[PDB]
Amino acid sequence: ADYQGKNVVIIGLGLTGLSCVDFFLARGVTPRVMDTRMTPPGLDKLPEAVERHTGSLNDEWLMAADLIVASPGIALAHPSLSAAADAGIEIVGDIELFCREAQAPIVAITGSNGKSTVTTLVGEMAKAAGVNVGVGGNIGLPALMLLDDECELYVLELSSFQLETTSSLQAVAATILNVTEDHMDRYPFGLQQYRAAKLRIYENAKVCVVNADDALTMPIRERCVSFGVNMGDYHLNHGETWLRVKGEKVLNVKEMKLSGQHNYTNALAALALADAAGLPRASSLKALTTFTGLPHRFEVVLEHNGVRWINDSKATNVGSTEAALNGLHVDGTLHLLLGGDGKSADFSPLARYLNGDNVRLYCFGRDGAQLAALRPEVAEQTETMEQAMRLLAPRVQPGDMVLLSPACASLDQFKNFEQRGNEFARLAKELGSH
Ligand SMILES: N#Cc1ccc(COc2ccc3cc(S(=O)(=O)N[C@H](CCC(=O)O)C(=O)O)ccc3c2)c(F)c1
Repeated sequence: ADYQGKNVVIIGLGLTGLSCVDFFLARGVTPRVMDTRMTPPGLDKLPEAVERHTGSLNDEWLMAADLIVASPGIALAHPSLSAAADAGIEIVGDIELFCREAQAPIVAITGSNGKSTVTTLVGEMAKAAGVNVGVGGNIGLPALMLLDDECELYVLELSSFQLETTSSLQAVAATILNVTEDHMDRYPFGLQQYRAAKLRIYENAKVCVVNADDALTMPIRERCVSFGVNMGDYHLNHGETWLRVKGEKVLNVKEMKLSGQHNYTNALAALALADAAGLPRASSLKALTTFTGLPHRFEVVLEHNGVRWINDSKATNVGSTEAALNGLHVDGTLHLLLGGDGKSADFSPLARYLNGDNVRLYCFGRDGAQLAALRPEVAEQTETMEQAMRLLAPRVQPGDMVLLSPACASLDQFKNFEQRGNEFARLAKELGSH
């Protein structure tokens, strides 16, 4: 692609928007930037020569554009964007721009749960092979900050929103890890529309990797490689669990630092991707044994006085909290923090994990009331996570677990789930010691 001379408008600042701004400038193009927020993140970092419009979308700017670059945070269904599309104005996102420039194979990963873990795992596999890899996308660095002629492989986490605006990805290996209800605030045609967005990832992919246990990850119409628990090209053989490929044992999971069936299927998906990308097995399997987990993803931030305080702030949907609760061992009482922006999710599937005598709920943020409703008898509701932590802290006994696994976005009260996890860890440290 060639952008010289074009009228380019970027919709949405934050970090993604900023990376787009730099992309265009380096290429001799001064874009304009708009954001529906009066004061968006990154504004103070915007180059002074860049024209900006905040507090709404500017239709004069949109309808004048040769190219619109939409942040994943704005819906293509927004009436102004819909209008520009109707006019035949080209709309892309940061990932589209990256793909048109990228000169190394791309491993592309999406899914409702596990995508950041799998993305990071594949990155560590490439690093163990001595491959110069750039890892990011919807996790870590925005994709455009990774772009480098010296890069030998790219491993990108791609959200459903990023995928909606991308058409030029031809991944060496692509996966949808799973599809569970999420982002319903952005998909008014429901779960299948959300699935359709993720299914785009397989288009022109050299190898597709599907979850044998989730039919929604499969292309609607060679086959795909698959992973799964009891079935799959990559599967588990099971007081001991092994990773297997076509019936052959490849790793006893006692060698991994991650635990739980969820993380073992993540290991399988990552190995399938690594394999398809042509990475050596030895180094891929080595990476599985060294990887410690991501911050905010079922992270023990404090284990003190017989109490484990776990930061699972990255659980921003129901399937993610289910993953934390399913098979969870707690010696005494589970003090479970739920809340924030539920994105119109149905929280009911959580109820079956919440029976019996040793569960307490502390529900906060926008949808705290809806979460308390799961089992009002063991539930407290507060406005903030800090209030819930101060409420629960005195009730904590040796043997208890305090788990932030909110099943919601943090965006009603926090900058992002990382700020939420960091605040929880701060409070855990204060409240979990005498
Ligand atoms: N123009 C314009 C914009 C752009 C962005 C925003 C607000 O930013 C948002 C909203 C929602 C949203 C959702 C996502 S996401 O769906 O990919 N990830 C969130 C992460 C939530 C969290 O960090 O807690 C999720 O999974 O719910 C990423 C960025 C996001 C940015 C505007 F107002 C106006």
